[PDB]
Formats: sequence, C-alpha cells, structure tokens
Amino acid sequence: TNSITVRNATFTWARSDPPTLNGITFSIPEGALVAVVGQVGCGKSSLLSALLAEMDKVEGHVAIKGSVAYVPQQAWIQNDSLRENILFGCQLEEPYYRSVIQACALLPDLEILPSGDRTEIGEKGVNLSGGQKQRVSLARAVYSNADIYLFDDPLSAVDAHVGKHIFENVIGPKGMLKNKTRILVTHSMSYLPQVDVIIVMSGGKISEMGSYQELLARDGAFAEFLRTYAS
Repeated sequence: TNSITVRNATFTWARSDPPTLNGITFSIPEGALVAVVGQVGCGKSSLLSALLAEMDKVEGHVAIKGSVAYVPQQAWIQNDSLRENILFGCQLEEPYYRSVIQACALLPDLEILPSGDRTEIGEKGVNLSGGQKQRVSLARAVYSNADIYLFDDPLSAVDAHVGKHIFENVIGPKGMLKNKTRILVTHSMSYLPQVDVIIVMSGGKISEMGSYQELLARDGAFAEFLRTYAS
C-alpha cells in the first residue's frame, strides 16, 4: 500500500500567480525513505508545502494515509523550556523521551544548559544555535511519532559528524523512524545512496525517479545534478 498518492497535481502559491508545481504524479509506498533533490528553486521545498495543503491545489488528486510531521530547514522554537518544545502538548513518556533526546544528539547540548532540558530557550531564554534549534525541532517531530515525516534539509545547520549520527540514528534504515514514511528534501548528495527512491525535480516538475544506482547509471538528470549542482 501507498502512504502518499499524488496524481496529475498542479499547485500555486496564489490564484493570481502561475503554478509552481505542474502535473505532479508519484506514489510513495508506506515505509519508504525517499529523497527529493534538484537545483535551488526547482520546487522541492514547495512539494512538502503542497502535501501539507499549504498551497492552492489547481487540479489533481492527493491522498495522504496517516498523520504527518514536518521538519523545516528554518527550525523554530517556542518561548518555553527545551523539554516543552519537544513534548509539544504530548505527555512525557519514558524511555521514549530520553531515546529521542539521545538519538537527536541533544545530550551534549543539555549538559551545558543552566537547567538541562528545563532551560528556557527562545527569546526570553537561552540563545540556541541554528544547529541546536534543528536538533530540538527534529526531536519535537520524532516525539510526536507520526506515520509520515516530511524533512526539508532539516540538518543543514548541524555539524557534519553530528548530522551523520542523527541521520543514522533517526532518519535512515536503522533509525528510530525506520518504519515511517520519510520524505527528505535535500541538496546534499551525502545520504542519497541510502534512500529507497530519489525524485529529481526541475522547473516544478519531476524529471526522473528511481534508486540512486538506477538513476546514476541512466546518466540523465540525476547524474548531471550530482556532477554539477549537488552539495
């Protein structure tokens, strides 16, 4: 079965404006790990917004099976304790909470905060770095335990060694989220060999879709992208 099904779908940010995503068609099997790559401006971030129903659908079919969590690049933080930023309404449950803390590599952060996870962060609180903010934001999503995770370059501000650990512990084939549907928008080539399927976008359309090895041998859009544009 498919957790996400999109058919001939077109989206715009405003009815007055030309559509940003044109004739999108793809299906994502439940449990798949998917990367969506392409040049800046290719529509890959908007694709997540479209699935969250944050654009205007002009035509097409979108079917989403399950709850959805979103982890945006621009991690945001509410003016509250670090703990409350993760718990986000939900009740504290152990050992799930500390499992999430550890996997999102927050332990070294907690160890230098004035009150561990009780520390007030945000305006009014302690100044967290962008990387610290992304770890907290990812922890919040992981703790919600959704069926579908939409990631938009969620570790772009995180140290590369730590990001590796986070990908392995949370996002990848052996992470806490290994049974979830995961859609990873990224401009990095680093973890592409590990995903199940890659969707290559250009001009708000899908150029090609396949595994890393398939697309790499095809020597078309993905190959170009890896060669010339990928970080």
